[PDB]
Amino acid sequence: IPRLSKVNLFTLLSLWMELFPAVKRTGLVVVKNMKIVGLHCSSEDLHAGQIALIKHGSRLKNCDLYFSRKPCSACLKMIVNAGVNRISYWPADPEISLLTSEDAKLDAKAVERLKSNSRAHVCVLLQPLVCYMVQFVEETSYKCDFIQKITKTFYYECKQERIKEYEMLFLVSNEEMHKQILMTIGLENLCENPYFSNLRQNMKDLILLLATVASSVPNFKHFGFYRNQSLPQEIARHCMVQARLLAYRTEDHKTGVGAVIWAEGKSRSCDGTGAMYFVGCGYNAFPVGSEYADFPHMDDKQKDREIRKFRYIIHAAQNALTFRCQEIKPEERSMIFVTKCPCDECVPLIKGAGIKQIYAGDVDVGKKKADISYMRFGELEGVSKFTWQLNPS
Amino acid sequence: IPRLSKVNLFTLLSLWMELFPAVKRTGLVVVKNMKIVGLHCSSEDLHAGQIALIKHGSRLKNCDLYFSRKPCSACLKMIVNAGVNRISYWPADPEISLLTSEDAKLDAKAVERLKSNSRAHVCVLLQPLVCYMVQFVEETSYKCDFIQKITKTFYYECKQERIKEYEMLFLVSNEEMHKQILMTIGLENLCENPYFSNLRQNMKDLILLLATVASSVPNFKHFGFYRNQSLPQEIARHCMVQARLLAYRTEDHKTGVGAVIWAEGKSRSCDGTGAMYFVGCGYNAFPVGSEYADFPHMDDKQKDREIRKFRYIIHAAQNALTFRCQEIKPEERSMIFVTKCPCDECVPLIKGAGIKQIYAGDVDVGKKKADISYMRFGELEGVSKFTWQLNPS
Amino acid sequence: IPRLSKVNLFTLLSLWMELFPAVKRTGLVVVKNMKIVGLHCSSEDLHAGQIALIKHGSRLKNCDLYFSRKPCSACLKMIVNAGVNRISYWPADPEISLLTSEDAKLDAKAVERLKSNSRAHVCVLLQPLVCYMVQFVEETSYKCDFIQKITKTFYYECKQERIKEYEMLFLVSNEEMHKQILMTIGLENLCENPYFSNLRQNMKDLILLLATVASSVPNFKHFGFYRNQSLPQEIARHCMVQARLLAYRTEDHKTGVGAVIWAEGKSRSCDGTGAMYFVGCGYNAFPVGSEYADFPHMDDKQKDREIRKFRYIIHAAQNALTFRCQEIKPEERSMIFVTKCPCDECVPLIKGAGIKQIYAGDVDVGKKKADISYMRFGELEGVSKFTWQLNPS
Amino acid sequence: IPRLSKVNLFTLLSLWMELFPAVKRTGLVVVKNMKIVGLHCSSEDLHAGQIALIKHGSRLKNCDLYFSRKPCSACLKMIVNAGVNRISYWPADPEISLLTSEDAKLDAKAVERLKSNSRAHVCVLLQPLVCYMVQFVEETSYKCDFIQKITKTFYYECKQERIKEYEMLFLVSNEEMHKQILMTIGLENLCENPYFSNLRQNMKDLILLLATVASSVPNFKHFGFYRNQSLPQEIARHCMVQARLLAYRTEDHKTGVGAVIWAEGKSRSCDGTGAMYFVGCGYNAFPVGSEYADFPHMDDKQKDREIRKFRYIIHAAQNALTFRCQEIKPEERSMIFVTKCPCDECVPLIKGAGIKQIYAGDVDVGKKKADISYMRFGELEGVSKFTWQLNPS
Ligand SMILES: Nc1ccn([C@H]2C[C@H](O)[C@@H](COP(=O)(O)OP(=O)(O)OP(=O)(O)O)O2)c(=O)n1
Ligand SMILES: Nc1ccn([C@H]2C[C@H](O)[C@@H](COP(=O)(O)OP(=O)(O)OP(=O)(O)O)O2)c(=O)n1
Ligand SMILES: Nc1ccn([C@H]2C[C@H](O)[C@@H](COP(=O)(O)OP(=O)(O)OP(=O)(O)O)O2)c(=O)n1
Ligand SMILES: Nc1ccn([C@H]2C[C@H](O)[C@@H](COP(=O)(O)OP(=O)(O)OP(=O)(O)O)O2)c(=O)n1
Ligand SMILES: [Zn+2]
Ligand SMILES: [Zn+2]
Ligand SMILES: [Zn+2]
Ligand SMILES: [Zn+2]
Ligand SMILES: [Zn+2]
Ligand SMILES: [Zn+2]
Ligand SMILES: [Zn+2]
Ligand SMILES: [Zn+2]
Repeated sequence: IPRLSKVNLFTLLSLWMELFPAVKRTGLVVVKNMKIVGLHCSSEDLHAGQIALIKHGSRLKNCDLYFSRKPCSACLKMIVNAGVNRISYWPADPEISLLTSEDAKLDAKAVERLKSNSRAHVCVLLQPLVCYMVQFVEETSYKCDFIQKITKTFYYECKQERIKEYEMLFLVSNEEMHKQILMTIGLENLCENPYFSNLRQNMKDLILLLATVASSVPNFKHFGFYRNQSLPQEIARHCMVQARLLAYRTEDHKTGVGAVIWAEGKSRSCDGTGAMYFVGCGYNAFPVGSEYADFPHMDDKQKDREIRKFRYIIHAAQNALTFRCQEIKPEERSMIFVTKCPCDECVPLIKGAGIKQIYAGDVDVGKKKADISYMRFGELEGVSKFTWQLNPS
Repeated sequence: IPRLSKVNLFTLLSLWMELFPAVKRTGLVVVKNMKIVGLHCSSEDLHAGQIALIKHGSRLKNCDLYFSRKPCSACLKMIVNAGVNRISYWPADPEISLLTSEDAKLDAKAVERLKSNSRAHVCVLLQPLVCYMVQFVEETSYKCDFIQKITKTFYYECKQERIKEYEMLFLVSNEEMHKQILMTIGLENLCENPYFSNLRQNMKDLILLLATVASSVPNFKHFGFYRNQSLPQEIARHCMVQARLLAYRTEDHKTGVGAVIWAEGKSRSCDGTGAMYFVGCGYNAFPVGSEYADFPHMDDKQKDREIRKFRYIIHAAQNALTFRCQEIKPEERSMIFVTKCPCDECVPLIKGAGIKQIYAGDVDVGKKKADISYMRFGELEGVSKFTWQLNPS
Repeated sequence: IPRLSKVNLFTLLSLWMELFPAVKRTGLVVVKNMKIVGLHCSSEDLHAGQIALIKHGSRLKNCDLYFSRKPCSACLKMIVNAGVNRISYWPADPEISLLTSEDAKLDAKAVERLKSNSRAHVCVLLQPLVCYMVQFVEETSYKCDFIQKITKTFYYECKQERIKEYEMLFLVSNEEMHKQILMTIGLENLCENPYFSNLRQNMKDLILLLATVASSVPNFKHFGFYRNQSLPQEIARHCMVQARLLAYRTEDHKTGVGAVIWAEGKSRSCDGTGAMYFVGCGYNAFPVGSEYADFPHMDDKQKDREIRKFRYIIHAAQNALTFRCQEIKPEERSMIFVTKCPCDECVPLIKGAGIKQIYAGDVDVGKKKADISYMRFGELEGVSKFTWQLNPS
Repeated sequence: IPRLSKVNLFTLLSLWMELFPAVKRTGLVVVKNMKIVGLHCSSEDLHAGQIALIKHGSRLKNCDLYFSRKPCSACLKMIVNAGVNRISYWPADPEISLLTSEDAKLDAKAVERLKSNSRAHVCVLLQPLVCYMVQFVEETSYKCDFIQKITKTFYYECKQERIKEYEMLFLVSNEEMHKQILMTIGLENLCENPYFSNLRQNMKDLILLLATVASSVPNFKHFGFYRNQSLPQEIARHCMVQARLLAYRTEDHKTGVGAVIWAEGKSRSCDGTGAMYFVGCGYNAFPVGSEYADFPHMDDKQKDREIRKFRYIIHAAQNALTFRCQEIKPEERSMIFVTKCPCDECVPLIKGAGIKQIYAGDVDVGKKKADISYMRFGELEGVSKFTWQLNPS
């Protein structure tokens, strides 16, 4: 199966964070040592870069920041002063809108000057997807737990709606306006063909993949996460889409599973996500630093259990707990969103970590295979469980 | 005086952690930069490795883990994924008991496959003790504050009882069964003599040392820690034995002192120690990085006070506070267990650190020497003091 | 404009910390990677070094400690055990007073022995000031916001009073007594001229600068910080003087701004500052790692706005929040002291960081320049504001 | 078998380097990353420290230097300027003889002052040997290739001669004289019992071991290395003793083999070894970073060839070539001294490395075991071979 790249994952996550349910809004992904340490969105008061500064301080040192729009000079100077390594940005209309004029152009010039005189590398890191990536994402999106649950109780029309909305929000349809933006933000190297058309096509492909993933957890009928107090359904869908986007980084050759751990702070926060802050993320993969041939990749179809992937595969929730950027606070409401039903090996870890709520798929609940089972999720006590289903009330 | 090795200290501490008062139970010592950063025991729900993962996350990177039993494949894959440097284990029956069959053998095979394809080094690191180590430990154990206090108000009989119990728990008396276990867990290099007999003798010697140290703080008559609410006497004895085992790492040539700082969390935890979590450890030694001849080692017998050890020796409590892996929470109950009465330059440090309770011996209480005194412990206010004594009730 | 050096800033800050409003009292500055991570004062129970040990633990590794007095052997051994890099001290009467005898001399000998056999470098790092530095500091202090506010509603007389008091507290007027102290504390290389006279003159110049800066925020008439509950006026003045001292590290060629963030803990603390602990510090400067010609240094007088400093200069509050050594706890009272009224791009950052109180001089409040404005401080909601002012009561 | 420690090996090698065939003469061992990178001796013009400076330059950074005598102030200042980590010295009469007066005392005072004000750690690092190290060394020395070859064609009498000579050269028999030396060189912590007597006994034990090893390759009955031009027999014996001392660092449990590679430069050199300079050293051991139980330690007595040490043991010559500090220059004469006959997997490596001459023992020449053979040494062409033997003329 095709694998989404780390940088394209971070770009997609930054654009999706710009869509977190609450000068243009900006989503930001803070990555350290190729691990996500922050998911932020611009609020009405502060930009994503300012919020990242407030949240991280000097911990932004040697960090990679992925912005859904090019940050303003005020954000860029603070981010550079904090000591980050790379600032990758989505080359649409920047944070200070160029489609609104002289002040925005002056801000762009100041951003260029800051970039030219800093050790931080400000760049556009989005790369083309493989030829089959979009088709594979669509195939797995129609077949995921949530779409299957709705079907057993529409997807392409919602996907078309998401395509239109996200192409409006993230793309510059007018080629001349996009060329003007790219010239203003110092991307003259991408203003002439075939680089201009290649960049626009790559942006369109990434927007298509994002729309596919977002519609894989659709706002359809009364379907939501139900069955101690549930989150607003929009935020639950957004976090599930985050985990679903992570599921495409899987090293498993058959099934991709993603997991995001979020927590709700007691007090007010400066972030655009409100009291909710990102805690951890993960996908199912073999232990860090493993080559392709290091561990068996076969499923139960292989006769010898010793050469099956199950004893060696790290699950999405296990990776999310392992590489968490925040501690699970017992007094806070903490939620883990998993695209697949947590297995009997992961549920005790979630319970022991103190995670209060699990938002999960429901397809594999009750399955009992030789090396993996799903019996402890149905009978789990002390942790609230929310599954994709029709609203009982 | 003979000095206990760091690796043997960690092995003994993992074996003792397996005995913390509440698939076989497993103790675990997490060490970072040759400093202990975690003491864990398997609970009824989670193994020691899973608990260490939950408690540390990616902070296990480049850490040394010391297991009382060889971890299972599920624990090993998560520990390796976290990036640990070195997993040492006690070569008795592993976590998945081989003395119960096919599932345990398959788990051992998966553990060996994980070891072969990972940068983490899975090994048996226990070393032979010096010829005089056990005799010296026995001599100092009979002469310690607690045994002397009981005598001033039995030790060898309790020593024999602990020897029998710990040889039952930690050793495989049958040589053929031990050979089978070693072959299963991939220790064929130690299955034939003299390496098999050397390994068994080293294990027996370490178990004898552990029984000696555990008997030095015996469950005898109604003796316990008494004089705001005291811990259960079993946990207090266990922590005092931890500090006593640390006391044998001393650089002082005459008296070894050990100290352990523990804290009781307000909320429930996943660990087998309950709400109690390890905060810090220390022993009396010269400042880190000092050579043998760097500082004077003499005592008050030396005429010149300028060439006495007192002004240059770091006390056990000072080292426990310095290299603590956790912050002292003001709202939490925090306990420091010291094998000797805290001195007048340590009591203010304990009080200022916020440690609520001091469990200690009381032989030197009131002693006033030129370079060390014990006057501030008797008159200490704001910190609960628990000494080894008969129950006043 | 002349710039205060980092080592002189830290020496001055340690001397000022010794004067924090409540064996001689000692101030201590803990610096890591040329950033201040701790401001401590000796309490009645514990010395500054012991308090730094309690507060930081192993985080003192590779840290530079700046003491207002030479630490005692008990403090020095624990500090070098913690692994610090440099211990700079003010070469006046040490912590164990030599002007009071045999015990102090023995402590000094033990300190020298600890210094000889440790990798930590114990030294005197104070360096001569720039020739114009004192005159420039006097000129800017007379023209600072607080002195000007008093004038619009004395400074040299208060400066003379501070000169006398601080020369009494920090200098040894008798040359032979100072020579005895220097010989005892192992500074024989500075006991003969011109090095002895040069050291005494450097100390006098630094004391003069400290008196000037402390008089810039005088205890005059009923002037204090007023406008949810304010701090004691002495502590507010002390923190404002800290910020004023930081303002002389500015990279801006016209105006120096300093900011200190402190927090009042809920529970008792071992520090001499009481429940208050240092959170962060900063001054107005260009992004870290910038050369002199990297960014424009001009002001609004320059015609082109693209070559003005404003879009590239990091403000004092921005730097204080960026390089904070502590997290802003929502339940704690947090105060930021800034020598100039916070600008319109700093007030939202202070509000979003959770800082409860802003202490500031408000000369520029209401000013609206092209690239910087002060409109949001006057209308700021949710943050208590205290300005230099006559007491309204 | 007992294992000589790294630091005691380096101390013994520095003492032996002082005896290299040609203010007291000083031998010096330069070690980097626990590997020997230099063997130097004082010449008539330059001291060992000055020669090390000339030879290494800034490569002395973070190096450990082992001196047979405490270096003078001129040597010490240059060595600490070069940035070394540790200077361990043998605590006999220092480089500037204290047994000759005021100038030597002034030099010692300057050395102490340099040590006190430098991050380099000047110390005495010699450790006590295990209680049976000397007996094992004597047993293996009587049974070595050279002594056995002498017997098949005395040892204890030569051993007594070496004991007397080396106790005269390296020890201070007069206890009061040694106390005076130790006080002068700032070792007052080792001037009173039991530390004084312990240090003297440790020095005596190390001298006894050195005499044993040196007599294991004795100057006896015109025996030497014979069979294109051989070295002077004294230098060949000295290098063979170097390799023999390295042979006691072996990880093999039965047979210890050592190897030293030296090269004769074409031009004049400042070293006391003349044109000869140290190239590399090694002993037979398992691959670097291996635990005791990592690899099989068994020999041909074990039935299964897969669990024998031979396929996993790195030979002495292989380690000497691997961790060489100098390149083998084709135009220079190169000599490898190995305490055992080179095996069939070592001779091709020596030939391919360009080593011109092999000085070796010859007891195993012609032996052909299953996993190790000695057939290629007898028929080796293009490399001169010198064996312990009667002089043919
Ligand atoms: N809570 C879980 C459960 C599973 N996984 C990952 C790791 C598992 O190796 C993979 C599932 O692999 P299977 O071969 O069992 O896949 P399916 O469940 O899709 O298989 P099937 O439908 O054939 O039963 O998903 C995960 O990350 N988190
Ligand atoms: N609270 C304490 C007290 C002491 N120590 C350590 C450091 C001291 O140097 C050592 C005790 O050394 P003494 O020479 O004082 O030994 P004793 O306690 O045995 O004294 P005495 O000979 O009077 O019985 O123990 C410690 O770590 N913590
Ligand atoms: N809250 C603030 C406000 C300003 N500054 C810094 C930014 C600039 O480096 C400098 C102010 O520059 P100006 O040119 O505005 O200086 P003045 O205040 O002296 O301006 P004016 O000439 O109008 O009096 O102070 C700061 O650090 N924090
Ligand atoms: N040129 C060589 C030859 C051998 N060795 C080392 C590694 C070998 O593992 C060890 C020899 O191991 P054996 O068991 O073969 O020892 P002996 O040769 O002494 O055995 P025996 O006398 O029983 O034949 O010496 C070495 O370093 N360099
Ligand atoms: Zn911005
Ligand atoms: Zn799972
Ligand atoms: Zn396990
Ligand atoms: Zn003490
Ligand atoms: Zn002190
Ligand atoms: Zn500002
Ligand atoms: Zn010299
Ligand atoms: Zn060989």
